[PDB]
Amino acid sequence: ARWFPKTLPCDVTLDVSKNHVIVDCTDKHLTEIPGGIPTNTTNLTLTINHIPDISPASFHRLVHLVEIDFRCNCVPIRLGSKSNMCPRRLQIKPRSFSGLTYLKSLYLDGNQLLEIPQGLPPSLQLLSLEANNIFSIRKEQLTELANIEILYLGQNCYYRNPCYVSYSIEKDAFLNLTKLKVLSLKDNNVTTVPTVLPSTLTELYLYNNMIAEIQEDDFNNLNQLQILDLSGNCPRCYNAPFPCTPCKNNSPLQIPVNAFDALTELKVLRLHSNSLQHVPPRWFKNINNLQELDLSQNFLAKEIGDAKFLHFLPNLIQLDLSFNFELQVYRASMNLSQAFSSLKSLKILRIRGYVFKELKSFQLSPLHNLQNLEVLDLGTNFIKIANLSMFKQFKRLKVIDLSVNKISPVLEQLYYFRYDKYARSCRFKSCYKYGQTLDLSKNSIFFIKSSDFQHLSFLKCLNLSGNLISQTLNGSEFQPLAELRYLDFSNNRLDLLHSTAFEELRKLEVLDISSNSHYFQSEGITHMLNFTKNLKVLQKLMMNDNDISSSTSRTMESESLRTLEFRGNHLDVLWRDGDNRYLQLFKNLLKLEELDISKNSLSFLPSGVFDGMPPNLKNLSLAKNGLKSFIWEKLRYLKNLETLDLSHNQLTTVPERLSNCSRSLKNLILKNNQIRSLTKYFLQDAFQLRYLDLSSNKIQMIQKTSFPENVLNNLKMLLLHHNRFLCTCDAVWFVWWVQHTEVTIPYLATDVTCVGPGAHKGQSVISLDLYTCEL
Amino acid sequence: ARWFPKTLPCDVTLDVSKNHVIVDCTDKHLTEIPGGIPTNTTNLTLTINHIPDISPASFHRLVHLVEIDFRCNCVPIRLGSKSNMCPRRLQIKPRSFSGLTYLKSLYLDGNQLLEIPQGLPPSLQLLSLEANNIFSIRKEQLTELANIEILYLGQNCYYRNPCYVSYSIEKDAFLNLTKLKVLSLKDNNVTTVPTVLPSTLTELYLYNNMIAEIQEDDFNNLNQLQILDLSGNCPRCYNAPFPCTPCKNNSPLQIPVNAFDALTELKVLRLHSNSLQHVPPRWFKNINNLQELDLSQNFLAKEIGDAKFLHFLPNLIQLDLSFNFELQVYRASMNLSQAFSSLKSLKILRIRGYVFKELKSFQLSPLHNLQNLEVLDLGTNFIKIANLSMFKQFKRLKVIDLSVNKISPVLEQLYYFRYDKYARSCRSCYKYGQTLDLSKNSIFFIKSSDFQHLSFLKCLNLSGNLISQTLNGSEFQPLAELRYLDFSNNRLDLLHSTAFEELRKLEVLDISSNSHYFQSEGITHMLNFTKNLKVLQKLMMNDNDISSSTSRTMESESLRTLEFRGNHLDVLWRDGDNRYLQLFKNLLKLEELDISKNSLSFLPSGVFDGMPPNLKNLSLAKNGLKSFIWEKLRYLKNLETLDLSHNQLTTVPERLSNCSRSLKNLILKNNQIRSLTKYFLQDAFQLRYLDLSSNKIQMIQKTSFPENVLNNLKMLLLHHNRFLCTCDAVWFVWWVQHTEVTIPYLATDVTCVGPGAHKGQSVISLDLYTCEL
RNA sequence: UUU
RNA sequence: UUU
Ligand SMILES: *[C@@H]1O[C@H](CO)[C@@H](O[C@@H]2O[C@H](CO)[C@@H](O)[C@H](O)[C@H]2NC(C)=O)[C@H](O)[C@H]1NC(C)=O
Ligand SMILES: *[C@@H]1O[C@H](CO)[C@@H](O[C@@H]2O[C@H](CO)[C@@H](O)[C@H](O)[C@H]2NC(C)=O)[C@H](O)[C@H]1NC(C)=O
Ligand SMILES: *[C@@H]1O[C@H](CO)[C@@H](O[C@@H]2O[C@H](CO)[C@@H](O)[C@H](O)[C@H]2NC(C)=O)[C@H](O)[C@H]1NC(C)=O
Ligand SMILES: *[C@@H]1O[C@H](CO)[C@@H](O[C@@H]2O[C@H](CO)[C@@H](O)[C@H](O)[C@H]2NC(C)=O)[C@H](O)[C@H]1NC(C)=O
Ligand SMILES: CCCCc1nc2c(N)nc3ccccc3c2n1Cc1ccc(CN)cc1
Ligand SMILES: CCCCc1nc2c(N)nc3ccccc3c2n1Cc1ccc(CN)cc1
Ligand SMILES: *[C@@H]1O[C@H](CO)[C@@H](O)[C@H](O)[C@H]1NC(C)=O
Ligand SMILES: *[C@@H]1O[C@H](CO)[C@@H](O)[C@H](O)[C@H]1NC(C)=O
Ligand SMILES: *[C@@H]1O[C@H](CO)[C@@H](O)[C@H](O)[C@H]1NC(C)=O
Ligand SMILES: *[C@@H]1O[C@H](CO)[C@@H](O)[C@H](O)[C@H]1NC(C)=O
Ligand SMILES: *[C@@H]1O[C@H](CO)[C@@H](O)[C@H](O)[C@H]1NC(C)=O
Ligand SMILES: *[C@@H]1O[C@H](CO)[C@@H](O)[C@H](O)[C@H]1NC(C)=O
Ligand SMILES: *[C@@H]1O[C@H](CO)[C@@H](O)[C@H](O)[C@H]1NC(C)=O
Ligand SMILES: *[C@@H]1O[C@H](CO)[C@@H](O)[C@H](O)[C@H]1NC(C)=O
Ligand SMILES: *[C@@H]1O[C@H](CO)[C@@H](O)[C@H](O)[C@H]1NC(C)=O
Ligand SMILES: *[C@@H]1O[C@H](CO)[C@@H](O)[C@H](O)[C@H]1NC(C)=O
Ligand SMILES: *[C@@H]1O[C@H](CO)[C@@H](O)[C@H](O)[C@H]1NC(C)=O
Repeated sequence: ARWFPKTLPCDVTLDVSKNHVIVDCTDKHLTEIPGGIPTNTTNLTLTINHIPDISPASFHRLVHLVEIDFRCNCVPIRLGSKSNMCPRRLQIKPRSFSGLTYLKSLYLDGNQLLEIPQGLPPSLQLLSLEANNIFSIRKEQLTELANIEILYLGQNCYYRNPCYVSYSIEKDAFLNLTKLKVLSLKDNNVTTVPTVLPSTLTELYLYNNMIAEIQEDDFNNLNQLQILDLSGNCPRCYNAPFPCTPCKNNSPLQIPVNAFDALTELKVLRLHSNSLQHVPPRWFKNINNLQELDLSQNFLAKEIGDAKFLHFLPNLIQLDLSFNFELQVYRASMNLSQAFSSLKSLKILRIRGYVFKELKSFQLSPLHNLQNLEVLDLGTNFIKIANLSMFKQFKRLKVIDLSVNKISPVLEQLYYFRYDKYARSCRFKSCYKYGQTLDLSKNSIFFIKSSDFQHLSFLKCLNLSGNLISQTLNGSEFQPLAELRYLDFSNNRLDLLHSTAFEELRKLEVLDISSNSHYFQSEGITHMLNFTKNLKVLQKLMMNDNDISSSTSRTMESESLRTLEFRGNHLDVLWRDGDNRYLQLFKNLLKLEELDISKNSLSFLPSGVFDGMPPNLKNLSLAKNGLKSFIWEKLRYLKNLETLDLSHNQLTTVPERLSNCSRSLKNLILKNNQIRSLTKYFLQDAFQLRYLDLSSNKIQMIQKTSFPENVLNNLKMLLLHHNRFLCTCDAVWFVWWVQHTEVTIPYLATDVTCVGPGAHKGQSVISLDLYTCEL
Repeated sequence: ARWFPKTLPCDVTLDVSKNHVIVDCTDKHLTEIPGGIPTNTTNLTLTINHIPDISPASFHRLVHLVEIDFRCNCVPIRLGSKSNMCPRRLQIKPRSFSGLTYLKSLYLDGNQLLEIPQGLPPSLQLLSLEANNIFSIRKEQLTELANIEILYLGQNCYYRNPCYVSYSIEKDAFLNLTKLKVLSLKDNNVTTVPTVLPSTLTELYLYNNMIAEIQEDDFNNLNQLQILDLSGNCPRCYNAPFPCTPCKNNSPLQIPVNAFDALTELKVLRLHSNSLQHVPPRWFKNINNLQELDLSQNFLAKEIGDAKFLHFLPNLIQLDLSFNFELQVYRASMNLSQAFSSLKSLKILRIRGYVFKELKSFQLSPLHNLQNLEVLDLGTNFIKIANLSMFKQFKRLKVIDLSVNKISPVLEQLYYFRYDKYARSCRSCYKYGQTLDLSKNSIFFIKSSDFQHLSFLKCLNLSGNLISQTLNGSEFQPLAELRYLDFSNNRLDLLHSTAFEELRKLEVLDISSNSHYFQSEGITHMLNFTKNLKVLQKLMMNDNDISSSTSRTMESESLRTLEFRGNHLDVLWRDGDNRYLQLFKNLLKLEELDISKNSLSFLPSGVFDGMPPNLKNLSLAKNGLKSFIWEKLRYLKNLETLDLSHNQLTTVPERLSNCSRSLKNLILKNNQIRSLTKYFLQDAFQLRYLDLSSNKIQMIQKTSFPENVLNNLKMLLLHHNRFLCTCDAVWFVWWVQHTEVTIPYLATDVTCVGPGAHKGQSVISLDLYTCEL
């Protein structure tokens, strides 16, 4: 169905709305630009390869190029692979880009360049040079960039990519870049704000540098600046997980009180880790539009209790004051200045790492009439004592986060302590939705009783993950929580002695009791797995990693439940050959459509398992079980089966006729097994099949009988990579069909390969010429 | 160095003291008895194969055979592999054993036999027929067994191997077995004690059957009986993890009060899971030598508060009353009858699953004057309250076990609830002194008074509690002699470098799986807490997710072993950050360092220079290591064991001798090595152990493997590679066939992958003469 | 393989 | 592959 097989090792896409032909050669172990890139190419990506040089030949025919992504073909030593270090910085020969009349975006990050590449066409709007070795900027090397709007020069001189000197920027080096909008000089060992900058700037990134002082006029002309980041100059180095050098004498970054006077358009101001001890109100007198203010990682503990500057910020949306605690101090309470009430627009308040023993209702009173407050983050504070009922005055909030505290009656794990949380990689460029959420995860709650939740009926999601609850819930513990839709109870020590546990949460839709294995690990203890009958609107139950190998009740019942995750348990033990008592454990989950019973050590399936399955099972995972055998005919019992996941097992054969096993099956995942061949008529008349993963097996040959083309043409996707294909003349049909087929087959260029015979070993099947079989 | 390669796929062993030549063919995927078993063979094992038949041809020349272990060549359907089911029962042809004049032991278990094999020689002392399909015993089928002493017939009729009828034993079927000592009829659907049995019996196993009544005759003549097991007749089925059928009318196994009168030599009596409600003293009036008594899994909760029968048991060493609780009852306290004080000889007391809210010292007073008491096991009792000081009155005990309770201010994982805890297969801090096991309880806070009056303790087990606390050295102050603290599976907060420093005698410290506070960014951790522990020998901090440390070094003058598995040294040693490259350098006496499973995909230079000077044993396993600068091994001048298993290395050093002149054990299994350097092991004379298994090696020439090195090796592992058995392989194949060196799995997995002709063929069996024409 |  |  194709007259010309595609052999280029890059994904090619056409977006003819925007007249884009996109050629993505990311990470193809290329040592040369591949030949035969389409002449109409507009966006070309060659990131993560080992192409040692660029020359006028590189893009000779590619005159329609709009974007070139040529990053990380020689990344600096400490930043790159220690198994394939780059031997020499990329070589860019003269003329290499001058002919690209339409070039608008050029990425040359991560190539060990020593200088700003010259000869760039005047069409260029974006130039990216992060993670090179360019640490002296001269006006003359920037003349060629007259039309530039976006310029990235960071990560060229810092601990992971050292240049061993101060960064150097000539006076007015950027002044004649009259269109420059975005200037990034982060992570560069800069010692002063370079001046004068063009008044067109909207975004300026100077963070993680060696700037000790702002001159009063450094930002004088930037009346268009919208984002200003000066973080990490005079860092707060306590507990930094990167080499960190503070300013002398615990000095803060010094900022004159009038330094921001011209920035009338400023929306974002980041002063993270600048060792600030005061926030003078004078700073914000001519900025009335500020929306986001990051003041995390300073020494503003006392200032939080005063904080006159908040009065000048009626429009502020986000305020971050996290990690301002004074060293070695465990305050008794949280002193929030009354000035907080002046933050009429405030949506998000974050004060992690204030460090205080006891939170009491009045202490939040400055916040009671902030009408737009949606998120209040008091995590990592070592709070020991908290009357949860105080949040009855915060029913309007979307998320109350008390995660990681010591209480006892979404940002990344590494966030406040990252070096550069906005760093770009070489590759590219949750229950909140249910309503009001009270996150008490990773605290020290060992016992709960119903009064702990008095006045919180409004809650829709409660997160108790990772506490120390080691209790036999009987339905009395959660009684105020009349609207709760989601309880995360994972990583506790639930003792399911009573089948009435959780029954008071009459509106519960999702229950996570995963990783509550403790009491399931000791023999002879009663466990009531039929606690589900009482939850009349429960949709989804997660019981992963509970090590369940025994159950006092023999069936689980639900009229509502649609999804059960039962991964990481011991159904091999409950279904021990000879023991029939648990073969209908899920049969009475009458509405169940999704069942994950992966990772249950099921090396075989006892007969009666499939008969025991509830009648509407659609999506069944048996992955990661060490299944050594499988009676495909037993799928006939599963009359609604659409998705069968058998990946990461030990199967050696597929059914003789998959259609004779299941008339409903649409998605068959067989990846990571031991299959060495397909049955003669494997997919004959399997009209419902849409998705088939045979990758990571040991298949040597595939004949046309196994793969009838009326079936192949219905497949959305057919995965065949990482097998042991034998490219002899017996493979002529398969090699021809792979080369000419419309069916989507991932990794044809990278991982659909001959293992032999010798002559063809390691060769891609897509590129195989078998004319010697037709002489 | 040997003139005739061994080709037999069995380990052959000589014990010339006992004139035994031992031939072990266990699990070699054999479908026939291999040819060429040494003719002098005495012990021959063929367990776990698929030999379909035995015939006179089987052991024709092997007339010196004393033992034949021919088990599990046709396991019953539900007991065996469901991926390789046995299609037809083992076929034993006539004569097959009559000529084995010296045969003393015959194991034919797990072969689906329907009848007792006949024609067995008169020399036979031991016959084993477990897990077959023989469920009717007839006196005439037992004549041939006149000299038999040990006879195993169990597991021929039970839930995993059903026979669908009652077991059948004819009257006096065993009476003429005049030397028979051991009789096992367990797990057999037996309905009555077979009678009459020979008085020569020492051991009788009738457990897990359908025996509802003991007749008073039943044990009348067995005055040499030493062990009697009647457990699992009328089982207590509550929470049984197997199909369990109780006797009707909630009846117990009924035993007349004089049933044991003749058992004067009885040392062991097992009545586990017989649904007993009373233990009549009269049972034990003529047995005063009973040592071991198991009464677990009955309904003896109230009887424990009475227990007159104990007065008749002055010689008893072990007493088990575990899991006798009444269903749905949570007693307030433990009512131990004073009769326990009459158990003068008792060393081991076990009372799990009594189930009571609060333990107070008074309840243990009946035990105060049992001078030999060594073990008191009160685990799985859901105790909420216990003043630990009550055990000041028990300093004599070796182990006090409160494991799995709800306290708050080694037997198998499955033991009391196993079907047959003694079934045959086909194929810890106690030593430190007095141990208090509080593992798997609900302790969330500790303070020094919790251990008042317990200074005598040598090992404290707090594993798996809920301790989420910033220890400063004040918490364990009474425990002045403690040598072993297990603190694993808690939530330790290492804020203070003075944690544990009060345990002045601590030699072993496990703080593994205390990851909680290590997973949250920006929290202070003092990994230098070791400086204060002056006699600490072994420190375990596995699986803590450690990726940050406020202190830059760990200091110890005593520590010899550090386990640091399952952490993030990859973060601490991020390229560019030099701060933690001497984290372990000042552990000056450290000999063993486990830093496997630390995501070390590379090692920053300086890691090796940072190692303490006396490092002997280093594990870098399971790190995803893609590269390794072998030359930096020169810094490790005392290195004896290097574990690099389960990584992604593709090469070995050009000269291992130029990398380490001390290295003795190099473990490289499960990597990506596809060839060896030209002179790999040249002059590596001290090397004793080399594991290259599970790699992709195609060829090995003699330059890489000089014979002056290879023959000094205790063991050399090469299995599961990609050997290409062409004429270029002639040296390697010849040497593998003729070497004295131990190479495991030569019979099963030292294989040619090609060329085609020789694909799948073992190199040990390889003929390469066409290379010498 | 810019974190 | 007798648990
Ligand atoms: C192809 O290249 C063009 C230009 O480099 C990309 O267009 C930019 O897309 C971003 C996405 O937010 C816009 O903000 C810019 O304004 C666009 N710039 C120009 C000059 O058009 C386009 O996204 C690229 N497409 C692909 C698929 O790579
Ligand atoms: C940032 O610049 C400083 C100086 O401005 C560099 O510091 C010098 O480094 C050399 C070589 O390491 C030393 O011999 C000098 O003593 C240092 N001078 C000072 C004043 O500290 C520093 O190396 C640069 N940082 C990076 C990452 O390149
Ligand atoms: C070889 O076979 C003999 C007999 O089958 C084994 O000897 C028995 O070992 C037990 C162990 O205590 C003794 O109680 C028996 O009395 C021995 N039988 C005798 C002496 O006839 C011997 O252990 C076997 N050895 C091996 C390695 O299989
Ligand atoms: C133990 O023996 C009993 C008989 O006492 C067997 O039970 C019989 O089983 C068949 C088939 O299942 C039934 O038709 C009979 O009615 C049963 N008889 C009785 C009295 O219940 C039982 O199967 C045997 N157990 C094993 C494991 O073989
Ligand atoms: C050996 C114990 C098997 C039965 C059992 N299972 C549990 C369990 N999972 N949690 C408990 C928690 C507290 C007290 C008793 C039990 C208990 N118990 C004992 C018990 C169960 C039920 C009752 C009646 N409330 C009293 C006592
Ligand atoms: C963002 C906090 C980093 C420093 C830190 N680390 C810890 C820690 N591991 N545990 C604590 C436990 C209680 C109170 C404070 C801390 C604490 N703290 C704060 C703190 C530490 C020590 C002291 C003096 N006891 C007061 C306050
Ligand atoms: C809070 O701190 C401020 C300044 O640090 C102080 O003026 C104020 O009185 C304090 N208030 C309370 C309630 O502690
Ligand atoms: C918590 O505060 C509520 C009022 O919001 C009150 O009803 C309750 O008594 C308080 N509980 C405790 C333990 O102080
Ligand atoms: C609850 O918190 C844990 C840990 O903080 C987090 O992993 C989990 O995703 C949260 N649960 C929900 C439902 O968002
Ligand atoms: C459930 O637990 C609560 C608190 O322990 C108790 O008041 C109640 O009696 C228990 N039993 C029930 C609700 O049946
Ligand atoms: C749960 O099931 C078991 C028997 O299968 C029984 O012990 C218990 O009464 C049942 N309880 C409920 C609420 O279904
Ligand atoms: C099937 O279930 C898995 C989760 O177990 C999910 O990731 C997958 O998308 C599901 N597919 C369909 C078609 O429901
Ligand atoms: C399988 O095929 C046979 C013969 O074609 C047919 O009789 C039988 O009904 C089929 N079974 C199913 C479930 O399609
Ligand atoms: C402490 O108890 C745990 C769990 O009960 C056990 O695994 C561990 O081996 C014990 N510690 C020692 C040192 O024996
Ligand atoms: C250690 O901490 C405990 C915990 O409360 C405290 O009672 C004690 O004063 C502290 N001791 C020292 C020596 O710091
Ligand atoms: C551990 O190191 C810190 C410095 O990081 C120091 O303050 C503390 O005193 C040290 N403690 C010991 C016992 O060495
Ligand atoms: C080396 O250490 C491992 C544990 O990390 C141990 O199991 C092994 O026996 C040690 N070998 C020697 C010779 O000390």
